[PDB]
Amino acid sequence: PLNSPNVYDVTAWRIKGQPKVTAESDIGAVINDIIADIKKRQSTPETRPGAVVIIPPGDYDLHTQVVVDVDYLTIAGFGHGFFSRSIKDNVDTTGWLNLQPGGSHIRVLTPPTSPQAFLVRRDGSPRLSGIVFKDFCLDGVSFVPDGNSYKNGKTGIDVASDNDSIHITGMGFVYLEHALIVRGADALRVHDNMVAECGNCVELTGAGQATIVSDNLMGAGPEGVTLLAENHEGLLVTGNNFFPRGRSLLEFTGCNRCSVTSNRFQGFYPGMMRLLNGCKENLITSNHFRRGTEGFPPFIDRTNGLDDLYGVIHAMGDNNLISNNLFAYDVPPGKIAPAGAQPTIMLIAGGDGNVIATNHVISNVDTQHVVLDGSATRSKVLDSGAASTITSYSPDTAIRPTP
Amino acid sequence: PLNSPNVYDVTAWRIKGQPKVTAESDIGAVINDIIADIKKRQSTPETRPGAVVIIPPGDYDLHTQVVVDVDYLTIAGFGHGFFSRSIKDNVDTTGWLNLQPGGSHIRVLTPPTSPQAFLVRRDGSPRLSGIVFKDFCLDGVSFVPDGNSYKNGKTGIDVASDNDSIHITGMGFVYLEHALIVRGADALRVHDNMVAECGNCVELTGAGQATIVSDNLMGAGPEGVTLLAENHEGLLVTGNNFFPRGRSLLEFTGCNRCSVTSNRFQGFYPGMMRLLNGCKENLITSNHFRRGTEGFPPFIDRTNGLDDLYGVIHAMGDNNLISNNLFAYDVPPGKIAPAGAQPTIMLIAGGDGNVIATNHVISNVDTQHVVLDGSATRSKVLDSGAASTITSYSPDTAIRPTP
Amino acid sequence: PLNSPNVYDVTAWRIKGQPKVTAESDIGAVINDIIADIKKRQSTPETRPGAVVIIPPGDYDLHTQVVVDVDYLTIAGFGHGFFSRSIKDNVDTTGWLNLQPGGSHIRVLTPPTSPQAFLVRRDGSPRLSGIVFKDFCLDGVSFVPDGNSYKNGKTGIDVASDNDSIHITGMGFVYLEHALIVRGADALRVHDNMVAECGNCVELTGAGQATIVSDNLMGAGPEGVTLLAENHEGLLVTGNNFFPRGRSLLEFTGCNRCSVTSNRFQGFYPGMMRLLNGCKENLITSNHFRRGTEGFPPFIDRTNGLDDLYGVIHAMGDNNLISNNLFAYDVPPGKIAPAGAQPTIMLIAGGDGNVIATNHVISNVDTQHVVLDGSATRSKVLDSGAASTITSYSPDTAIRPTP
Ligand SMILES: OC[C@H]1O[C@@](CO)(OC[C@@]2(O[C@H]3O[C@H](CO)[C@@H](O)[C@H](O)[C@H]3O)O[C@H](CO)[C@@H](O)[C@@H]2O)[C@@H](O)[C@@H]1O
Ligand SMILES: OC[C@H]1O[C@@](CO)(OC[C@@]2(O[C@H]3O[C@H](CO)[C@@H](O)[C@H](O)[C@H]3O)O[C@H](CO)[C@@H](O)[C@@H]2O)[C@@H](O)[C@@H]1O
Ligand SMILES: OC[C@H]1O[C@@](CO)(OC[C@@]2(O[C@H]3O[C@H](CO)[C@@H](O)[C@H](O)[C@H]3O)O[C@H](CO)[C@@H](O)[C@@H]2O)[C@@H](O)[C@@H]1O
Ligand SMILES: OC[C@H]1O[C@@](CO)(OC[C@@]2(O[C@H]3O[C@H](CO)[C@@H](O)[C@H](O)[C@H]3O)O[C@H](CO)[C@@H](O)[C@@H]2O)[C@@H](O)[C@@H]1O
Ligand SMILES: OC[C@H]1O[C@@](CO)(OC[C@@]2(O[C@H]3O[C@H](CO)[C@@H](O)[C@H](O)[C@H]3O)O[C@H](CO)[C@@H](O)[C@@H]2O)[C@@H](O)[C@@H]1O
Ligand SMILES: OC[C@H]1O[C@@](CO)(OC[C@@]2(O[C@H]3O[C@H](CO)[C@@H](O)[C@H](O)[C@H]3O)O[C@H](CO)[C@@H](O)[C@@H]2O)[C@@H](O)[C@@H]1O
Repeated sequence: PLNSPNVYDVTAWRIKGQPKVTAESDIGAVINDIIADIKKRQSTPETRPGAVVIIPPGDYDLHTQVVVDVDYLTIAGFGHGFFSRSIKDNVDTTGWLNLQPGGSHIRVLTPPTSPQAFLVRRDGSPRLSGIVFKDFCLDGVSFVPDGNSYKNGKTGIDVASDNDSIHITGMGFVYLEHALIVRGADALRVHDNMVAECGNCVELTGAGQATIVSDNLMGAGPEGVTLLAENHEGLLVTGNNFFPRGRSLLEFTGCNRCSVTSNRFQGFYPGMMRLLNGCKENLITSNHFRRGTEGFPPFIDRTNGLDDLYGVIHAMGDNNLISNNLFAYDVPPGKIAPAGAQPTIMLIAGGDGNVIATNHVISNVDTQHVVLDGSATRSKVLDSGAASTITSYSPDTAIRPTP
Repeated sequence: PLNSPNVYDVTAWRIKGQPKVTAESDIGAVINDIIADIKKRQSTPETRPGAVVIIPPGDYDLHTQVVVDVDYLTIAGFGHGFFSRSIKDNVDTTGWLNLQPGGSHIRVLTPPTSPQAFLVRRDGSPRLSGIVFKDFCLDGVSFVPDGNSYKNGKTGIDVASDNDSIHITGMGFVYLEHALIVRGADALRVHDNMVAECGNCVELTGAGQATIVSDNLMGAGPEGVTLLAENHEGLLVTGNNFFPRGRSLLEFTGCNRCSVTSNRFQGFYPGMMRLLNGCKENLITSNHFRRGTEGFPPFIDRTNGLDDLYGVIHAMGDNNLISNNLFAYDVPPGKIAPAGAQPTIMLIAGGDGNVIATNHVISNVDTQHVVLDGSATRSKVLDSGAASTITSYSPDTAIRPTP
Repeated sequence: PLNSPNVYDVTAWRIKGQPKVTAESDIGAVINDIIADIKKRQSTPETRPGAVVIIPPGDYDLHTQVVVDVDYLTIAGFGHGFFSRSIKDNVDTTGWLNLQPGGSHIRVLTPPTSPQAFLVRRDGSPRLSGIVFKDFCLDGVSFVPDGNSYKNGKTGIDVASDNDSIHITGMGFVYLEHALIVRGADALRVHDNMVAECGNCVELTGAGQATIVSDNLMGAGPEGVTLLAENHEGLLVTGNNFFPRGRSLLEFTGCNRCSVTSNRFQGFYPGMMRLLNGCKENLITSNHFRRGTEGFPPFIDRTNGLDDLYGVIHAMGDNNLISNNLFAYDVPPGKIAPAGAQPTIMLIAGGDGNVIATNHVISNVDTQHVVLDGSATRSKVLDSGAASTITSYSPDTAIRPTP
């Protein structure tokens, strides 16, 4: 294609010993064979610059899990190819000119025992560095037992060992139980992706440092997470548009000195944002929160099992700044739980020195803008509602009502 | 070029029976012929993954409107090719080594009766999905009758039917009366583009959901819009650098539960930001606003027809949070209208529950930081100026002066 | 490769008369010859659309400085190839599967007479427009005399003449004394790059207009800047993750009406943010600041030579809004200078009308959240700590303590 052996076209690559295998029949086998070719040529610790695998637009079945265990591998298509399988699956498609995702289109047809389309993992040192996934579509094809389960055991990309400077951009993920998982992420960027109609969208697991999640469109399923981070330090979440219907839109557990800023959140259940298990010294600011109710008939009775006293934001930990957010709550009174309760917008479940400053709430019913658990200490609530919209069971919260 | 029939090089493609029609002579006609080839091969609703059209760097005339009516079409160049035709048209260009835009350079030379270079439109179902425009230049060549009119009747890209997951990134738009129009946008991303010296930059018309406009440079013309949204919900506008000389920099009509955060706004006219016709429950926070006067001599006398009492922000609607913004106003008294007027920074023209909080205003003359119309109800003004800079004609406004 | 003479593959280009020079032996010489070919063919101000130079993944030595003096030149690889040379240089690498950066890997071996790998410079007119650097690695190979100096007199990209609409995206910079320099930057976008283990990361010098620095991962050296801007107007710095160990993370000199919003800052020294020499009317908001101490043994005793009274933010200028930020200070008392001092979080070193509002500080020791110099005039401090945490040496500071 170019005059470098480090540039591969999946539609031009022949597997020696399996001449009839195509990118169309099993792109997984083609890419595994390409990776082996790279390893045979790049044979010393000073001769491993990596390579690019090009996926032209087309429909490709992946039956064999790809194991990515080389630094500086780029897998690149020409299009994210997103299509709403959810709407397709639940309406009359008579006369429809298209019935499936496209672009650089990988249909994920992995076996139950190696279900991740791409497994990014290396035993040995150093950390896998500078791997790039961009501009292609990962499509789980169907949910089981029906299209509305958000279950199929499939993952798009699973990074399973400690990693540095991975870049995921311009991707499409659809109808995967898990779109993207990154364990032990350092200096990761999940940037300008379409991640929707997946059980779970982006799971940043184990721990991490110096990560950016920015400019993504994300929508998960009622039993799954949209964005999850575990034990992240210095995670920055900005410019994302999170829409239904994950159990949560942003879920942090043991995350400290992180920032969630300049995002839009739309959710159909309580607990759209969760700072769990002691999240300390985080900035939660300049975000738009919309709590509404399900309007797509196939999901109207679905629930994440939480009631309206849980909070739009549910925070457990110390010294978070929750400031300059707008909350627009509109849930029919017959769909609030428990019956006749005032919904809670921000729940401080516990922790020391949390500050809630300059937040505007609109609700269709009487709501507590802020409830602070009795266990909360040295809390500040500034200009986040009149006295009658703030409930402190904690005896030492300083409250300045909105004048 | 690659071993896929879904990869087209506009410079390699020949129209059978029309050998003199090339990318150079009419790239419009070439791309229409490419799209006819896609439809010929991709002939069922399960065999339409789409294609990529590659535009090498070069100068290409477009005489024939391109009709994009296939999902997952990527039109991709190698460069946005932006050049200030405005400065070129108004100074001595003796010894200049370049006089026009470049990169993947499409010169829009459309007839008055099909004036849009790209018309993205499908009568039928489903919605056009996953179309990508990236890394090329759309150049309308000249404004008439001279370069300073911002008039030529040309559009760069017009999405005229309901769409899902379209991606516009790394583009250059110059000297078009309309750069980009997207009607009925769902999950649209307008990201990291150069949209400047156009009459209008980005018009998101009719309605839309779950859209992101991020990381763009935009400058329009005195009769046109920079960013317009009509009846959008959950529009996120973040990380953009809006400069002159649009009639406005951000104009919403009937937009609800949208967010404008972490942007730079510089304008030379009143009404830089307009929330019009009942915009409700929007977040306007962490933005920098600069109101100056025209410095470029050719435009010194140009105006958008509004006076300095219209507002830097003009808001008509309910329950908006306008907080944590800086306004730098510097207009010579000789250029203020009406003469001797105290300029208004934020005008609440009407509506219920609007909150103005923690805003810093610098002005070269005495200004009212906030003016609230007599019709405004349950308004809050906090820490947005001394008492002498806040004017409420509404009797129920709660005002805390800056200490 | 494509049917355009404006598309160049560095691995396929032969220098006439120098048949032994490959992209591997001296990519600098190959790219200079490509640029000579462009100038041969593109010889009038209406025939200069530019070109793309494609760098396949691989290891390339650059001995010869590239002079970029054409508009709309795109230099594009397929990967940023980042690798921590710093960790490699300071631990036992026995059994390591990789020992250097990769992707589209340019090893910068420039002589001291021409030390910048890419010099972007045109004497003549007009300003260089629309140049794109993307998706390749600039690697200075080693620091002098050892890995921990952050000195080698090498620069990755130096834009030395006035420029418009330059785009730097998806790059990797490692082990350069200066990664990226852009002088007289107009409508520049430094977007989604890895700029790390460089003495200095991004230097925006001389002056500039309408620039965006967004979505970058940056970490510099203790004698150098991470982001520097000189005399910038309307610079937007958003969505960046700045980590150690620059002397500073953000350093402005004479920058006015700029916005630093929605970033993450981690530093190991005082003066993480410096608004020097009359920075006025700047928005510093919705940022997370973490002041810690060095944990990486080779640097434990390295300092930027500043004491803890310098400030996490050091501000010399008028009418800045420093608002809605979180500061997490944790420095062992034995590492605070001078001994027994209260660290300063925000120092107003001088200037008129600065506003400090809605900032949350956590420290391990007694700290002054805000100190205002004797020279500070008409300062305002709101809800940024108790009265005992605010020091005004100035007699005219209006102070509202956190309730
Ligand atoms: O994860 C970020 C980054 O840290 C490195 C070391 O610099 O890895 C540390 C590691 O562990 C941490 O997390 C585990 C589980 O919470 C905890 O037990 C340990 O004390 C922490 O240091 O992070 C991953 C993810 O859990 C682990 O595999 C690893 O031990 C680096 O390798 C990594 O990129
Ligand atoms: O709600 C988001 C969630 O639902 C999915 C379908 O399973 O998408 C629906 C959608 O929005 C609409 O919801 C209904 C269904 O058509 C409609 O009446 C309403 O007007 C829409 O807002 O979500 C996006 C916008 O957020 C639309 O493109 C789409 O119609 C699923 O994709 C998503 O995760
Ligand atoms: O206001 C931006 C608007 O003007 C255009 C030209 O039509 O930009 C011109 C530009 O520079 C010129 O004008 C400035 C003063 O406004 C003057 O200092 C300079 O000498 C002129 O060349 O204006 C900004 C402001 O400095 C510059 O970025 C730009 O070069 C147009 O592109 C834009 O929409
Ligand atoms: O840099 C922004 C933009 O401005 C232009 C003119 O529109 O260049 C002006 C220029 O000078 C300015 O900065 C110098 C030094 O601070 C100052 O003396 C002068 O008064 C300013 O106008 O900016 C560069 C960088 O310093 C100079 O080379 C140039 O004279 C435009 O060319 C440039 O893109
Ligand atoms: O502090 C950032 C600075 O240090 C460099 C190496 O010179 O990177 C280190 C690194 O992180 C850590 O510091 C220690 C040593 O590894 C570790 O204990 C701690 O957990 C990390 O913070 O920086 C990034 C993230 O900040 C990690 O991937 C990396 O290990 C250098 O790259 C950087 O400029
Ligand atoms: O600029 C801060 C930097 O300067 C040092 C001295 O090297 O601190 C001096 C200090 O105080 C003096 O500053 C002002 C006069 O401008 C006045 O408040 C005081 O009386 C002076 O003696 O500067 C700040 C106030 O601006 C004080 O906290 C500090 O003591 C150095 O320690 C510091 O890093």
